[PDB]
Amino acid sequence: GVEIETISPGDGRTFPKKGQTCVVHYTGMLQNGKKFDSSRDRNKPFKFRIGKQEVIKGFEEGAAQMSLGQRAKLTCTPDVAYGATGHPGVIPPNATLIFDVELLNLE
Repeated sequence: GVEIETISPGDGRTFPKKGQTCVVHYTGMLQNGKKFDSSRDRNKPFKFRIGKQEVIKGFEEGAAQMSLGQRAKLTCTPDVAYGATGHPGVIPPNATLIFDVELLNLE
């Protein structure tokens, strides 16, 4: 499943809850070698609810186990990611994901 590595630690207490609006900068990279997307690059913070499933399952569960103000690496396995078909046109077949997550503020 999901495999968190801490980059820099946060508060170490206030995790995301049911119904909370997570506010996050990010940059998404494929299995070894190259990046595919970035929220920082586009000049706008990204907003997603936990529990209501507005995003992919690995992004929703890795974020929830992280702390407020934490920077961390999410090495999510393909079964909890886009996987065998992948996202048509966008995300290729058989791909372990690597996320550069930074939890700005819970709301």
